[PDB]
Amino acid sequence: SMNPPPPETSNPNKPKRQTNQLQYLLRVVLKTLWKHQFAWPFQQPVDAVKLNLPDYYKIIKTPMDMGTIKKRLENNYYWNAQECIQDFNTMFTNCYIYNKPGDDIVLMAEALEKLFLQKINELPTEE
Ligand SMILES: CCN(CC)S(=O)(=O)c1ccc(OC)c(NC(=O)c2[nH]c(C)c3c2CCCCC3=O)c1
Ligand SMILES: [Ca+2]
Repeated sequence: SMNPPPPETSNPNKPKRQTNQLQYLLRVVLKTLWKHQFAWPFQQPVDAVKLNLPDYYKIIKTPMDMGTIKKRLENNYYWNAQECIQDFNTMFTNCYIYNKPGDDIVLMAEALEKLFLQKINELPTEE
């Protein structure tokens, strides 16, 4: 089976804005996780074809990854910070749905999620 198309990262019909919270999410939150030693399984959509995981997209119907989130921020796809935070949470939830305690990928996701929650707990004041 094929991979699904990756999540949209631009929508020509959606209004666009820059905010301090969106700057923080891209330049502080995403950057911190992107550079982390455990970022690499989360920097792009799960390629279930190259990895031969034909049940991945039978189980995961809302895929999300930091490469998509990065592009969404870079393309001003998000209007509200909460849209972006939701995507990070979907990414982690998917990992815990598909995988089991003790899996390496779960240890990696838990570490990244701890760092994510630390950085979003310092999200700047809304305008
Ligand atoms: C395709 C080649 N590369 C990718 C550019 S790769 O970086 O060489 C590479 C190599 C092996 C790999 O896994 C064994 C992964 N896997 C992953 O990225 C990955 N990410 C997640 C979130 C998951 C997985 C698969 C394990 C369980 C399902 C899951 O939850 C990558
Ligand atoms: Ca699980």
